[PDB]
Amino acid sequence: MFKAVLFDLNGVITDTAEYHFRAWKALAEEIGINGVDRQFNEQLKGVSREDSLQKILDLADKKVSAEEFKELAKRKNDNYVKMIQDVSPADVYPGILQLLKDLRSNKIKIALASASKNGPFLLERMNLTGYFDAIADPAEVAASKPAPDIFIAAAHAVGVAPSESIGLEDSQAGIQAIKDSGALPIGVGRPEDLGDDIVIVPDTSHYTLEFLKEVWLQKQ
Ligand code: BEF
Ligand SMILES: [Mg+2]
Ligand SMILES: [Mg+2]
Repeated sequence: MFKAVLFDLNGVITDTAEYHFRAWKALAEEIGINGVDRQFNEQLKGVSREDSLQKILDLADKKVSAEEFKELAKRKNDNYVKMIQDVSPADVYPGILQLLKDLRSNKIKIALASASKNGPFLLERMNLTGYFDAIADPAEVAASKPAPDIFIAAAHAVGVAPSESIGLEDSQAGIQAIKDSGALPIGVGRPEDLGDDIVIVPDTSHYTLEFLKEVWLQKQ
């Protein structure tokens, strides 16, 4: 049986997307750029901070220096960090706490494999830290998703090979990173985004220990 589960954070454990959206919208309002609404924000999901800022500048054909660019990106981040201060246990997605409890009770390792530089903070705010055996630090990997680095790191940190692990992800790049690590992906979302060659569940309430076991046994 699998020995570890490698969890992404955003779209698996909780949603930070609302806060990202609000942070960008506030920045755009401050600098006078129209058009940063919820529909536009879909173009920012899974996009780097710098590429997201550039998309917003492009709305106004706005040109800035490297130092101005850096400062704007910083201000967005400051907005975001302020906005996540009220994250709480109520923000944990359905099924996730029970899964964490059941993994722990069965001595299956639990690791975070998130791109978030606020991962430890967010897990503390949600009261989840006690379930995690390790958090892979995204600042210490050489390459971001879809590179496998973060999943390799997460598995190794809990003393397992990726081949002994399941990865849980909501993004295409995440799924590719799990695949390339050697771990078994189980997506949450739709195959249009994630691919049709992996198991996908419609929402996190389907991530149960019994389901993970079923998936692992079918893989063999
Ligand atoms: F937290 Be993951 F990188 F969406
Ligand atoms: Mg995610
Ligand atoms: Mg690039």
